[PDB]
Amino acid sequence: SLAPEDGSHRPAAEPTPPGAQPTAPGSLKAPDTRNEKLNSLEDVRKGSENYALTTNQGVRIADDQNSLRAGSRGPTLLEDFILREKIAHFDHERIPERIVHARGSAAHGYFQPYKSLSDITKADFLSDPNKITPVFVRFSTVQGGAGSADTVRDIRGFATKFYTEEGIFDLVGNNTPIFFIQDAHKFPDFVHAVKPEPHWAIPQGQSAHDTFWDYVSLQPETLHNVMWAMSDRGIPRSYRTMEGFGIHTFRLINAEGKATFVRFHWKPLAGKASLVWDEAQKLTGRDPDFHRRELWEAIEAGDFPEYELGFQLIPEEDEFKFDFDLLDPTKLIPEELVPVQRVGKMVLNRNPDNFFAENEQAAFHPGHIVPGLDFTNDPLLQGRLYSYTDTQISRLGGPNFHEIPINRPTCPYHNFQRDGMHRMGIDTNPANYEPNSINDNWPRETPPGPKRGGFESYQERVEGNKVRERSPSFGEYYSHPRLFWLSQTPFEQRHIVDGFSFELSKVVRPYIRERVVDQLAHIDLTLAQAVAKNLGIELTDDQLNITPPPDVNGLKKDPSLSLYAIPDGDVKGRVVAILLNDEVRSADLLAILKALKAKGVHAKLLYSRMGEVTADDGTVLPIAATFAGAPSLTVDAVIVPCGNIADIADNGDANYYLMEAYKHLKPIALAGDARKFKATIKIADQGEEGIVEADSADGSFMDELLTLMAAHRVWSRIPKIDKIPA
Amino acid sequence: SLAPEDGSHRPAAEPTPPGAQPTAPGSLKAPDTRNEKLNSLEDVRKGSENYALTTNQGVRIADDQNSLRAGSRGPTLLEDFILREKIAHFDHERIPERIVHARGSAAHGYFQPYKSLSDITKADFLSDPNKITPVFVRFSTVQGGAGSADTVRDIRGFATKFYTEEGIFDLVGNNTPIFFIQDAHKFPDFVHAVKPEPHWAIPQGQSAHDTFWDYVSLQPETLHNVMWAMSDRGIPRSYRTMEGFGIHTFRLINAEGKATFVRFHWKPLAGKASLVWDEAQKLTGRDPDFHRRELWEAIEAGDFPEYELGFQLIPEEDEFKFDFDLLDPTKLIPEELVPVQRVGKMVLNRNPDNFFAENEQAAFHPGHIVPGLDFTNDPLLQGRLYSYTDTQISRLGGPNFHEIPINRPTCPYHNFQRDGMHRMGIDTNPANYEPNSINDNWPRETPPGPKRGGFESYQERVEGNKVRERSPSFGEYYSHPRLFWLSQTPFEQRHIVDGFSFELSKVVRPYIRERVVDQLAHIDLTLAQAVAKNLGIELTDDQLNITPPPDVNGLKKDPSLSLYAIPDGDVKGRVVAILLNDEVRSADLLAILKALKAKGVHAKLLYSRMGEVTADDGTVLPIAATFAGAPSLTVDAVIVPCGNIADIADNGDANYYLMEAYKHLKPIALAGDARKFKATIKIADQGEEGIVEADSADGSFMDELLTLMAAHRVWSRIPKIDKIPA
Amino acid sequence: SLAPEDGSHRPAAEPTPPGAQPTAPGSLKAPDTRNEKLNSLEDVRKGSENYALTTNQGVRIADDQNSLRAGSRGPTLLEDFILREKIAHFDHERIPERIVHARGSAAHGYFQPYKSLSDITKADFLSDPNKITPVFVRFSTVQGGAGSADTVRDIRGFATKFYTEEGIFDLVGNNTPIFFIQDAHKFPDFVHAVKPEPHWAIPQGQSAHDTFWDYVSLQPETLHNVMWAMSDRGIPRSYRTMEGFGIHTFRLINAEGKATFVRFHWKPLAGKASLVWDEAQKLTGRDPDFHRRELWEAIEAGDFPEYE
Amino acid sequence: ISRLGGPNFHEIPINRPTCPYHNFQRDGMHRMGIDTNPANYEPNSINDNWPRETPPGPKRGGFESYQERVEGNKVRERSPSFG
Ligand code: HEM
Ligand code: HEM
Ligand code: HEM
Repeated sequence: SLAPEDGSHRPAAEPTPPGAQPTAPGSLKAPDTRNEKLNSLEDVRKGSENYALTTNQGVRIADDQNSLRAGSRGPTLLEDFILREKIAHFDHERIPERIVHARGSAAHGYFQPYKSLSDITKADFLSDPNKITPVFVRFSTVQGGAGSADTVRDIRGFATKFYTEEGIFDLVGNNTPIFFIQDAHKFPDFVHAVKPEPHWAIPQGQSAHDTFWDYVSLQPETLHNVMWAMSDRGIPRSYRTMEGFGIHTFRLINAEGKATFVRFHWKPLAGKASLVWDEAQKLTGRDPDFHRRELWEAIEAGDFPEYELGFQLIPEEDEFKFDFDLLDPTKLIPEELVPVQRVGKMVLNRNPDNFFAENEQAAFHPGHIVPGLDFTNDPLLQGRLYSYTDTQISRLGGPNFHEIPINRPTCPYHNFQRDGMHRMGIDTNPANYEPNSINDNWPRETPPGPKRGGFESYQERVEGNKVRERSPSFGEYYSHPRLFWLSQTPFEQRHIVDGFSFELSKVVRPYIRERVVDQLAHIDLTLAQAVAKNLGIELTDDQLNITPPPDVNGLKKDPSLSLYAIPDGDVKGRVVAILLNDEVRSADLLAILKALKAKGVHAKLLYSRMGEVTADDGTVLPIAATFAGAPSLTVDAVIVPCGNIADIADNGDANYYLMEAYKHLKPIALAGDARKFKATIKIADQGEEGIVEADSADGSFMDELLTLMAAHRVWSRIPKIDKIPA
Repeated sequence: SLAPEDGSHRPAAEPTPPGAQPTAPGSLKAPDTRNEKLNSLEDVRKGSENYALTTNQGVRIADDQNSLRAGSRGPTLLEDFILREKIAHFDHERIPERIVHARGSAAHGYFQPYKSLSDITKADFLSDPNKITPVFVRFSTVQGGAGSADTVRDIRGFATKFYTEEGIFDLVGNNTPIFFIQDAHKFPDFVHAVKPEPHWAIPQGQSAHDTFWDYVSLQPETLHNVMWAMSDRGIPRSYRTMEGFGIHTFRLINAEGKATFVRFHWKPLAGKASLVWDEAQKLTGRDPDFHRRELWEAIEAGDFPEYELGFQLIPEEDEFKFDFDLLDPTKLIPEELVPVQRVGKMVLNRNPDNFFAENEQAAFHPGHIVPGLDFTNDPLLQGRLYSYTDTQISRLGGPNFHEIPINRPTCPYHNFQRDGMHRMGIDTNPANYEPNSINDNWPRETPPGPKRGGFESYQERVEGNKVRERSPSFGEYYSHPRLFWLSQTPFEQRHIVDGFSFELSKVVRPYIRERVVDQLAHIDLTLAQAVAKNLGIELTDDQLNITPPPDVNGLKKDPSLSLYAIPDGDVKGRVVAILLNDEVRSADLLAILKALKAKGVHAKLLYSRMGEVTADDGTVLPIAATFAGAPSLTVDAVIVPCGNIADIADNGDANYYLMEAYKHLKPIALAGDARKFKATIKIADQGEEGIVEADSADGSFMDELLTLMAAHRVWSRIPKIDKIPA
Repeated sequence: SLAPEDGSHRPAAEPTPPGAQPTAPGSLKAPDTRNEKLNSLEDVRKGSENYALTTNQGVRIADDQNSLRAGSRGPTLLEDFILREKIAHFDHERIPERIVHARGSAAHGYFQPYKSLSDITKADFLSDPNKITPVFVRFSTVQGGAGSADTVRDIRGFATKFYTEEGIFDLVGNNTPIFFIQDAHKFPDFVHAVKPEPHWAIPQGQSAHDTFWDYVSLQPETLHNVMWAMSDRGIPRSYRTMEGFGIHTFRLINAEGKATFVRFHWKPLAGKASLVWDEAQKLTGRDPDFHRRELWEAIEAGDFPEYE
Repeated sequence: ISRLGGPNFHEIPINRPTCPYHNFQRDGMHRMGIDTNPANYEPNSINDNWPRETPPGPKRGGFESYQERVEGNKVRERSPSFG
């Protein structure tokens, strides 16, 4: 026995707040959390306690510390079959990462609709409010490798596998409502442009390099999703606090055969929230696993990620009623024109057991639809349908990837396909072809119908010649970027200007910067001028005279495009740092922890060393991390309770911790003699909105802090932060 | 419904003789047959009846006859995900075949020992006569591809996977007691020499070409196994009528630590039986699947392949008591010197359900041993230990090939190995390393002991310098080929000579045939001269004067080396052709069938067309095949009953049937006017040994025939067959 | 005419200091720097300028901007073999990364001995001071993926392929003179313990987690290389300013058959230098490619990495 | 791609074109060709957009599909003319 006698090696199998217990595989942390898919994986879960160590052939091993050798200082012998199996398996551990979205984090959960949608769709998972569909969801960045950092500036993926009773449906979306390009033929060009450059394989996780901006300057259709990327949408706080979108128009098909166009939305019930760029960039260094960690720890705490599925629905007869093409995936459908109808709720409530087996090997593909859905001719969706099956057979080693446990349907699947590498299913059917008489033609085709029917495509009319040509209706590139720009708050605009300015400053060939600023002048002259000033570029008179693009169907703005213009804050699952001293005022700590607990906000107790400190009343406080070990970047607000403030008053790291949190617009709360830290961040005696201060930490102090936290950041401080050296 | 109304599409789920029903997947044919391994596969067996046809994602298919197109004469659309999945799976069905032994045929069964062998081995599967161990056995040729023919001249593999309670043990043997080469380093050279030549990839399934005999002529260590391959051992009648051998000396280790050297044997309880060359060669054309078919039909009829495991046991202190090295795999241990001790019985009693999932994907490797067994320094075994794991991860797609269902142990297996392509097991252990405290060090090592202990290698002494050198004790190449030659009957020796003469005739470079005749002259002069005569080569005076090699430990023959010197016939499961006419005498047929039934001998009723014929007394006789359709090659004897003989007397195919059977030494029985056929095979009026004849088919006509079948072939006919034009 | 008319898109083919010009493929930046290995690769180098765009089967492409569809707003057709080949190649670009040392940066160069070592070794590449051996060198971290950060705290790999006249010799070393473990049987245990933990796959590029220190606390043989990793050896300023070591004792064999034990070293002629931890950890965020970049730009500037 | 080990099967010597072939496709298992293009995407400025598209024409032109007229609904249906 190498475990400690006290049992402290094993985390409690109950919900616990971040940092309170070591994290664990999902089935051991939350063994009572079940759904049909989770249960179905029991055939392949493998335990360990009380079992002997063996080879993969079942032979017990006596000595797992040594190779077999001729004498104990002799050569290793070829007959050591136990060493060679162990080292061969290790030698073959890695598989290819995904070509894009290689970096991602996943969890299990469940979905149910609010009401039956049978009037618009015959899909079975949308038919009954009390029929629950398991899901597995992977969130991702796009450009970086599987070992890249989480809080980069990038688009994020949001892929949901729904294990329905009529097949797997994969809704493979991103966190912005449009993509960069119009036709899948260009996907390798765009991805190669954004990815590390091919001579030296730099930069990882960043679009701030010449080839990406070269492509953008030469392909104005990219500008819309570039605007989203350069805004704070490119730097979410958490995968719990971003939107999701399917991007393409799809179809819903009901039992009477009617097609309705649909775009898919996920609304985060925790609200929309993003980092600021200096925080995000520094956090890729202090904790490159911040989003993976925060997601796993939110589910271990019971702060399950919840999202509302929503549909924008457009009747068939209204296909051409907008000033943009519904099938153009560089155009969004403004919610002021077509509202999102609430459809159902998805809750992620258990982490996987083994990241490689369940997350790395999962395969999501947007051609996996079910009866009641269909595609459209969007030319980027069309080409996606070829790529996901093709790449998943390369990455997962052959055509039986649907038999890898995470990807298996929970509903029946039977057909005449056979063989392939690592075939697990042993078919007993005498026939491997149809039509057959020798098995009375089973398994059999099923006619389409209202429920449980075979799939039939909606009989869309196709009229045209065989052409490689872009629809002229797709040839407008600046109106949607402008609508997005005008819908942002002033601080969000400033952050967009700063994102383009920072990125193009890293473009070494100056003419590319100039060409991008010329594109920006076709969107908005105020944006283009503000970027140009930061680049040392002066717009020409012709640039100053470019006519702005038209409004989008009369809209001058749509506030649903902003992260912050409409309040939607939720503090449950956020975290505060509490900076301890060696004689903390216990009464402050009581009041602080009670008010945080009432709102579901977690706390991390920090100090200048690890171990414990004792409060004024004898209470022994364990320290979660040092001020340098868990920087302000990792929390949403900072509280300094009273005590022996002289202990930490001259500590550089405690002072910096407040300066960094202040620069990054976080609420700060100072009780009693902790108000002496007002001098590090230059707060006048009268106080400042976003700094909470009082003689002690009481009801009123904590309510004011929590109100600031519900607004996420203190935007009004922005003019005060350029002078702080942090 | 496409099945016929009378149900005649479905084979009866009970034992039936070959030809009486269509063959079927083993769990449908014999649902009541079970063992622990067959039970454990049930979780991956897939049915078919009454299920809908789906994609692999579980979506029901409505039209499995057509691609999606724009108009019914239009182009196929990329959005047809059901076509693309079905075609992608088909496109990736094949996996690499095995480098050697690619052609092979397998079945499930069980093994039990006759008594506990605990005094000599602590192997669990040999510890208790009530302990039943499931097996899976694959028999194979060596040189040809998976789609080559079965009845070629080649060595045969005989590989047994024992699913024990202490691990998988794979006994990976062949049907001769030695191999061609001494050191594994030469295996690619020898296999490249026997395989199809590299410019043009000819010939398939044949050693009769220049490179093979070039190698043989230059590597006299090969001559021992070459003698076996050129004997009728190279052309077995069935996998059920051949011996098996582990070849190498291995060790048994008992609970007290004592090592005993062992060589493994399988004794066919159906007896030893081979074809003759002209019959085998022609049968590769008439039925290239003959041995696969015979094995599967024997198991469907209940003629289960049975084999007795036996051990030759040599004490450690007798290592050097022989004229040859125990560790040299080109030497056999004569049974006259060290008897085979009977160990237990293996019965093969169920066919697979799916050939590719269970046969093609099975992986046997001789390094898979269990506590109670160990290796020796045989330098061909030593290098095998590297090859099998290496090649199986290449062929089966990654390091998780033990999770393919046929390969999985039935006993527990738990370790710290993770990931790899196709990973099925989902580990819940918090640790993936040891030593660990975080899971209290589980799964844990187990010390060696008398049962259920960890594996520990026997502490053999090693002393010598690091050298690439053959042991001088291995440098004797001719004594064991001579012992084999002298142990054969005179007709077995004729067929050896004819095997070398035919194969060397197909070597285009004459000097290679001369060099191989020179090697034969070092084994035995009568052999050498008889082959030389057939090649037009004259021995030199010096060749006529080479001194024969020494006897082996005083032996000038060992009759256990001969197929036929000691009768071990068994007629059960053999087959007779019955040549019908349009008015058969029914009393003849009743007697024939009743006597054959009583000895478990099958029959096939042949005619000049399919359908039925009617007997003298009105009995309707169903025809199994035409004369041309089921040639004499495929049966053990031929019976022609009386009746309207004029119906078939001038039928070329019926006369030819008897001439082929006659040439190949098969018993032939002629009743009543069927005696007219004596003229086509030139039999005298007074008869000859091997031709049974009488006014009717009984009293003793069937006993006489069945006695001839017990002796397999009519060797005394040999001098008569050269005159027959067949 | 997408290039600027002033030609400022193309870097000068002469040594230039970091940042002065866009970086480029070696054969375009320094066409006149040659060695026998670099010359032998000319058979497979592919240019681009002035050539038509083609499929991999050599068919010229007319419109690389659009898929073939029935009507310009219609469905994409299966017959579009140009789109299918281009997206099939893209779909299969990635190969598995190295199980360890997945993150690395490499360059070409050459080796010459100072004098003949025929007295102690018959290795042909050490037999003559005028015999130049081309090399290719890869420097690496150990634990993180290929897309992890360069200035982590970790051991570094220093692998040199010598293309000799009597065969390839690979000297596969690290930047500290010992390893963490004694017997290869334990290498999957130790690597599993330092790698991201298996439930959640955290942390990347760091040994600062429970399983690593669990293994170290139970296997005191690891403490010597742990000391080196916790020192500033674990955070080099550049691959140019660290030492290299083969770690193991090997043998040299001379023509007379005498064996001498040897351990191999590389001394950085630019000196030894390391970062400090707060700087290295921050730099993993501000520039995760800092060591790859610095090596590439040192070579483009003429500040060639040299090692003895 | 399954049978020959990856997407560079056209680099296996028997399958190589004898005419020029140049494009922006990169990587894949057993990649033989070492591309020197600064660009691996188009449109690009950094290599003056090379290698470049070629319009269709009477000789040495790029490939353009014959502009067949397609009219019909999306159906899984066999032409009656094939019955
Ligand atoms: C609306 C535009 C797109 C969206 C929203 C989208 C979204 C995503 C997401 C979220 C993933 C990762 C799924 C996971 O977590 O495993 C992914 C993977 C992938 N995507 Fe897309 N993508 C789009 C366009 C495309 C295009 C145009 C292509 C190629 C024609 C493409 C090819 C791929 C490939 C090859 C993968 C890797 C899939 C795997 O290995 O399993 N994507 N995409
Ligand atoms: C006593 C000498 C040998 C015996 C009795 C023997 C027997 C066998 C048999 C029976 C199989 C087929 C197993 C099955 O049915 O799947 C086989 C496969 C094979 N043998 Fe051996 N063999 C011998 C020597 C060697 C040597 C010396 C090497 C290489 C060092 C070797 C390499 C292989 C390879 C690579 C396979 C294919 C295995 C697979 O793909 O799963 N064999 N051998
Ligand atoms: C002195 C101890 C060791 C040193 C100095 C060392 C050094 C290295 C270096 C420098 C690399 C990267 C080569 C490159 O740049 O591609 C490498 C890769 C590797 N090492 Fe070692 N290593 C050590 C021990 C081990 C052990 C004990 C094993 C396994 C028994 C091992 C297995 C590997 C593997 C599997 C790779 C990836 C190779 C590839 O994919 O090409 N290493 N090691």
